[PDB]
Amino acid sequence: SDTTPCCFAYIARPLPRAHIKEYFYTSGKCSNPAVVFVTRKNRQVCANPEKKWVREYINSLEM
Amino acid sequence: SDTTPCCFAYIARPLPRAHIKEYFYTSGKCSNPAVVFVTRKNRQVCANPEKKWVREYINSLEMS
Amino acid sequence: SDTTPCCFAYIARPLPRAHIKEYFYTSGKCSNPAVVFVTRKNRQVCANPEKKWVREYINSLEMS
Amino acid sequence: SDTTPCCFAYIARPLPRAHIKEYFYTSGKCSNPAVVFVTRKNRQVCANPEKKWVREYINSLEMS
Amino acid sequence: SDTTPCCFAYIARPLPRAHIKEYFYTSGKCSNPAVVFVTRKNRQVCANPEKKWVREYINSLEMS
Amino acid sequence: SSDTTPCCFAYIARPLPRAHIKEYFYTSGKCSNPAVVFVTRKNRQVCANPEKKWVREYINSLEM
Repeated sequence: SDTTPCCFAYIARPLPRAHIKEYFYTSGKCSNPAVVFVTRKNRQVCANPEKKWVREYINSLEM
Repeated sequence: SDTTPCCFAYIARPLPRAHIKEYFYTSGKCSNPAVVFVTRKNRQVCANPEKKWVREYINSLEMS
Repeated sequence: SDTTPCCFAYIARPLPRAHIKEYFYTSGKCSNPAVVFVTRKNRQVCANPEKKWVREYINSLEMS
Repeated sequence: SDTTPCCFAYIARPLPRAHIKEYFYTSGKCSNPAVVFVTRKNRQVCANPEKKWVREYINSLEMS
Repeated sequence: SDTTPCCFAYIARPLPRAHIKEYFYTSGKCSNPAVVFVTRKNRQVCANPEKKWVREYINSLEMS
Repeated sequence: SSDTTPCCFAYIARPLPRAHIKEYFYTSGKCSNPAVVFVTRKNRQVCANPEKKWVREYINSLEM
């Protein structure tokens, strides 16, 4: 019964890697697939899970 | 935040009126139309725009 | 402020007329032409100018 | 729903660092990618992500 | 005042003629030519001096 | 500012009485010339040179 966050557009220019703290996937019932990066000071940017630079960010955050 | 709050399910019963603090309509690009009530403890509850009890909650919110 | 407000979608069902306080057209630099209604507590809603009820609202929230 | 703030140009001369309080990126729907700085007394300035001085300003605040 | 009002974009869809009451030209030192229509409740719209419907409006406004 | 953007083409010659200065803002980025605009207690907009010293400490005092 609660609201769920969705993304409807992606940023083009890659975010500074050193600024990123966390990440998570948007819900599956959302109209569009998306990854949300969270910077050290609570900035949230909708990224595209299909592009390459987005994946290697995710791999870096967990290895 | 780039993210936009959306709804996929409406609240079953009514909500205590003394608890509601603010309201707003859902996004246009959201798949389903929705009313979101905000409360004293900063939570967001989805409600059906068609049902009666949601309407006068917005209405009496709107006048005094 | 340097930023300018734009709309990328529209509300589906009409809004209670008595709640409407003001209206304005969005800037021409925006991709999608839109009307923005403002309720008595500054809740803003994106509407579609080609629709009918949107126009009739604009005609009457303007005259007298 | 709500209007989304966009930028269509950028300030040429850098802002005083001591005056800036917050930053954020504009939404992806916008035609022009932009940084938005916010001062201590709530002014908003559209900055250019590609040009250098804008980047250290973001780097300095985020890493502090 | 010392500032000078300017326009950097035009609206596409023509305004309802009955809503207009006044008009004026932007200054020549501005980058772009522009007329500004003023509605009954002080809404301002930038228009394009080269398009037909703009001149027909100005004509009807002058045959008062 | 949804419809026209205020721009400057000339700067004021002698400094402004500080006790008359209420608020400031920078001009838009598509304006041909960069400028600082002071707003006074009687709601008049005054253009000032962003390079000249007295204009800067006025802003700095305003923002501290």
